[PDB]
Amino acid sequence: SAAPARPAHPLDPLSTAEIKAATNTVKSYFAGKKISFNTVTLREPARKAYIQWKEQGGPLPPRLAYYVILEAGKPGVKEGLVDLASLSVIETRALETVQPILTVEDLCSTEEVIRNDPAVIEQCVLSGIPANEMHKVYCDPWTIGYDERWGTGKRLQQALVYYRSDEDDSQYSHPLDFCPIVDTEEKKVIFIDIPNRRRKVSKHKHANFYPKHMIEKVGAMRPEAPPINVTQPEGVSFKMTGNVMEWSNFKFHIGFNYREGIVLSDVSYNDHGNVRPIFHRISLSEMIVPFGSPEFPHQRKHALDIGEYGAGYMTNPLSLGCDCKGVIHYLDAHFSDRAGDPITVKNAVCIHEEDDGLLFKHSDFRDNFATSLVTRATKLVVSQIFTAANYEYCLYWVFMQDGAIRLDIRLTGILNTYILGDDEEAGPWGTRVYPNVNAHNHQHLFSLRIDPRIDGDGNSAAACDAKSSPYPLGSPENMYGNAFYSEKTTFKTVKDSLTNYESATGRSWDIFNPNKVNPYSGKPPSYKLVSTQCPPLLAKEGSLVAKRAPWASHSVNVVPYKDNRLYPSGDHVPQWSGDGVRGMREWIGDGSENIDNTDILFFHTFGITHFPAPEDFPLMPAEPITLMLRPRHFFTENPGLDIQPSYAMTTSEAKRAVHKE
Amino acid sequence: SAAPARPAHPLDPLSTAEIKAATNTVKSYFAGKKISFNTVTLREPARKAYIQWKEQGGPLPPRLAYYVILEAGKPGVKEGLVDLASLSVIETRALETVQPILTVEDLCSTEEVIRNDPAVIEQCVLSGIPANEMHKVYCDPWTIGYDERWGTGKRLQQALVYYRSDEDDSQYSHPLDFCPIVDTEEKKVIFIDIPNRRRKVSKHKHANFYPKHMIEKVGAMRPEAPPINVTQPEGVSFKMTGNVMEWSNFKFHIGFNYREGIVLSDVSYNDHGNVRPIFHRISLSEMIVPFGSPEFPHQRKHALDIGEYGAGYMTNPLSLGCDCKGVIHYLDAHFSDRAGDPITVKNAVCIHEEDDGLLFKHSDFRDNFATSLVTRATKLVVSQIFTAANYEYCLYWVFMQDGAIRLDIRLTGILNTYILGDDEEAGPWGTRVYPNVNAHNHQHLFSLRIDPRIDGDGNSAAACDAKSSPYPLGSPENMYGNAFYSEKTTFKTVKDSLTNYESATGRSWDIFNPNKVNPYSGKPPSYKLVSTQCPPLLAKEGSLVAKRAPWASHSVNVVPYKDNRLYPSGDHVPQWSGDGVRGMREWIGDGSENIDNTDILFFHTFGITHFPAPEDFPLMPAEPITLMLRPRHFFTENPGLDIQPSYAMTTSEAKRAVHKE
Ligand SMILES: [Cu+2]
Ligand SMILES: [Cu+2]
Repeated sequence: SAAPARPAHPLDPLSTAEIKAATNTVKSYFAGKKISFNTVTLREPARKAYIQWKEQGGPLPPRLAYYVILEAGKPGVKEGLVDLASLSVIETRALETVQPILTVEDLCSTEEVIRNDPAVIEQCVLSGIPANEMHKVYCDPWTIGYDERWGTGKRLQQALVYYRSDEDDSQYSHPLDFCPIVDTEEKKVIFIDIPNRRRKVSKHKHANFYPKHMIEKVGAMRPEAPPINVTQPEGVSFKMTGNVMEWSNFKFHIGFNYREGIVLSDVSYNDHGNVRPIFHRISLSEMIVPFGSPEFPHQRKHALDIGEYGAGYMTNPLSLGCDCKGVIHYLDAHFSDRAGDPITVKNAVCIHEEDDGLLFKHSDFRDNFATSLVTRATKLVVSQIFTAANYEYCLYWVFMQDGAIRLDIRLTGILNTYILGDDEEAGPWGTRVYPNVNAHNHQHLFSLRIDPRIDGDGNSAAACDAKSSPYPLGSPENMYGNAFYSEKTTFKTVKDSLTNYESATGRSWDIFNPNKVNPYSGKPPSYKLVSTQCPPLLAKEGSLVAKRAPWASHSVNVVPYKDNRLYPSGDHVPQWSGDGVRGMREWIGDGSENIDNTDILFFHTFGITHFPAPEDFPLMPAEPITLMLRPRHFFTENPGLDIQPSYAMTTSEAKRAVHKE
Repeated sequence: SAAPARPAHPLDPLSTAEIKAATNTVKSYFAGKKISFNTVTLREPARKAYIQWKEQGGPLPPRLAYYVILEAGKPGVKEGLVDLASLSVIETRALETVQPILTVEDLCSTEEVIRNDPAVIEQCVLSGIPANEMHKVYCDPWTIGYDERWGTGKRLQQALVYYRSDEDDSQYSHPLDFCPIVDTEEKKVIFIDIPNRRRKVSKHKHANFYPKHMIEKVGAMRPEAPPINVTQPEGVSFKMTGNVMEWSNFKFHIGFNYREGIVLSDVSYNDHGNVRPIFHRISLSEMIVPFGSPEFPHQRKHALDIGEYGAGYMTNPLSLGCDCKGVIHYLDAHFSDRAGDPITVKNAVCIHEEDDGLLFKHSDFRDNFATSLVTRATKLVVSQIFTAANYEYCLYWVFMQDGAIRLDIRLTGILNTYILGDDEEAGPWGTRVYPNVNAHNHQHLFSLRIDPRIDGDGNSAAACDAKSSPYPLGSPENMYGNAFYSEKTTFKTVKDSLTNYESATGRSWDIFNPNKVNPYSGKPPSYKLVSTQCPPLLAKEGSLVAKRAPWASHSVNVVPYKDNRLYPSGDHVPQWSGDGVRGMREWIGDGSENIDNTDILFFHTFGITHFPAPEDFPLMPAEPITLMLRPRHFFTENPGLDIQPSYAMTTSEAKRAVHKE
């Protein structure tokens, strides 16, 4: 058989060979049809099949490839599965009223089409840009998001237009006032949204940020600062076997796909010989960046980056020394292009360990701290950085030596901007960050998808709220009124889980195994979600934003596990009106399904609300976002105590050294 | 004159010479009186005097020393001021119904007194410890906090008793059931709180954490991990002139005192030649760690560490390479002992710079990210670590290159523990973290004191709440219901400022200068407090905890500036019942005073609520806490753009290098 070679691990992404094998198979199946490839990626094995293979000597799951194609002259898409071993299409269906994720190829041609469009050219002339300077006009190709004038009838993009006085300028200080709508398949402008109040191109200098620009703007650059060198002469402590990582007792598979980007699977912790499962899969499953200006056509700015462009497709090849400093281990990403040929993104993921301050410390005041023990912490970082036109999303999955797992995100890049008239007030929907530049308010929301396996199978979730004792001050039960406890509300049905972060109770959430008990505390083993950057969805109920991102309405959504329940806003996000039972809305159903002690899926909504300020322009300083999953009642004691201390002196040793007591 | 030499800077802490000069002066003034020194510290110059001296060629402020002494046979204390230049007491008063901060000397003798007390010995015997093994009994000397049976009539301490089978053990796995009350001045036990239900000493092995213990507990220690070396071959970029720091345009004075520990003053940022003030003073002014068990005598566990022991007095001498890694610059601390002689704590503060990931980045998708600019961030850290008996508080004041200032705190050390009977349930007020060990619930709350001078004098504060537009979905004003803005509520009077963090609006607070305007945004320059770890005070209104820490009831308290308005729970905290108009309660008054565009003081309450778990025992992994002050509308653009990029390639350069276009 010409079947491609099987991977080392069932969860390994498709190899370039498998991708090509998949596309050859699809092409043969659709022989005579003019088709193009939109997506060719690994169809992960069923959860049960994988676990049986992994721990019960079960059979090796079939190596499958999921594909999405377009056929010239045919509406929507066609999707299906290819069994790589037998090189055959085993599943396929047409979806004529849906539009797929926009690939780099899908987006690359838009700029040239608007530049050569007569209606667009006329608009540029009207805006103060001569027809013979169209090479100075640029545009960020966006999914149209959703426009009720066309639905999914045509595959559309909207173009946010900008102007560069010089090719090296940062165009964002000079947005134009109109918005062209482009037919992706036909590669032509079908309409242009033009404001009632016209604003011609800004005549100010561009707000630039490269050194040559800064030298002109301010005196010059600051002197090169003294270097801070990081070296690991004896190598690193982590061990990579293919995509399998081993570090500080943690063991997991590092996967990656066009959409979610990094995908961490089969996460376990070796508790002194007892290898205990934690999570079967964890990743970012969707996002939405809803803008806050009510004015047309700005309601169309609420990109669901992961589902509409792909955190994988948009990922940057990481530059050693700059993006990832120190001794780095890189991983590449493989996708398919429109023709069905494998494409590779080098250094899409970087892995390394860093010093992370103190892990723990304690000194005895009795001998003036002579008795002391200090142990420094080391963290393991698995990261990627993707670019969504103007913004940059830096993602860092962090593993720590106390057994905690953290997701750190840094937002940078450039503010989305729209033109502002000389006599126009930007507030309250935006900020004038530069003359004639309006940076609209917006939120950055993410959907963390957790498939738990806390110390094994059979899990539950709960909200934990800190509360004062119900007994009043002066009562026998709370004489001095200081009593307080943690109220744990275990979610029984899906409906019970739809909860938001609450500052009034310093709310946290537990993902636990009700089938086990901690021998000391008597509480079930668990990982606690500690997350406070949980903005409420500001768009109203029934709004386009709320309908297309049903998951964003609550900080936490817990539903029964089902295979292929990955994307909360549906499988094909672009141009979906938000009407219909799909994604999270489908999984929630009538909210009556059991989620207590069974296989569950935990979707957490977190992020920030951004009100632009001049400090964010013309290039924005990194803004941090973070959440953490901590083991609570999982271990019987601090799991990092067997790590060699950086310094340690006992009381007896102190007496000896001290002098002679 | 024998007056001690003046310091280089008016805000420099008292030198050992000044301390001795101060105590000699006080002793002479109280000639014939048997006095002891409790506190001898710098009395900082009036805010106005300092600023006039600093920017208006005003006279050098008088060098003053504040002292607190006890007189044998006299109730309370005596406090006053010494004018160092003239070596004379210029101010003095007796406070007979107050008790002062407990010094290391005040606390060091308690353990020996209980060991030799007959009533205590009897209790140990009754608890299962032979009278001839009292050398195995230990106790953490605590302020009694407040006990209505004695008020401030006697200076008291309460002793949390523990047992060590071996001097090298960590005693916390073996607490005893009773609590001795000791007269600090008389050095004798005056009472012992004994529970109705007796619990004899635990017979389990001690829960230890040193390597030798771990080798016995688990197989052995983990192998020494490969080193991660940090070097700065060409030195550091920051410059210290005495206590004056200069780094990345920031300039400030690093002070330190027995109580607040680190005190950062006169903070400014050099905005390309324009030196702009930010804060006149910032520090931690008080804390409270209220425990949540209602059972007697646990209501007495709500230590206000800063005001009752002193973050300075408790600070650890930092060990190079372990506590502070890299090229470090240290500062020492100087206090007075009971006799009036200067005492020194070496390396009380460490200063250094660290790599802090990416400062900002952006790449153009047009040439597959060939056009890119990446600049790494460096942060300046000013830190200290103090020990409060069982806990360790690691404090890190962080300055960043985007102009933001952050306060990072890591809590470590050991859990406060009380005995648990074999048949005793710890919940809901605590957790059984080890056999017979009950770790009670508690909160860790801090009072950040900010004396702002945002871009000059005349400041205001406000709450910022993210809100959806009031207009409904489908209205002409909010057609698609996505509109949202930031509602700014400027505090007019003190009463308006008493606010809490609100997750429902992702609340932040602004400290701004209403006298100035950002030329681009049209908003006043400001520093925004972004802080989400703001627990509500769980102790009830009218409770001992709420009364002694009036500031902890709100996340934010803003009052008019007045000289010497430093400590929110009063100047002499130990044993105050919480009744009376002092500290924050006095500053708030009837809440009608103006705080809009004037000299204000901003007190922020933040921290965490701790529900112990076995992972925290026997030694707890560092738990993080953080808050940030960001410039918003302060600058007209990202202030870090003139920093040499780690990597930078323009579109034109990319074309040249790319190949040849
Ligand atoms: Cu943003
Ligand atoms: Cu704690």
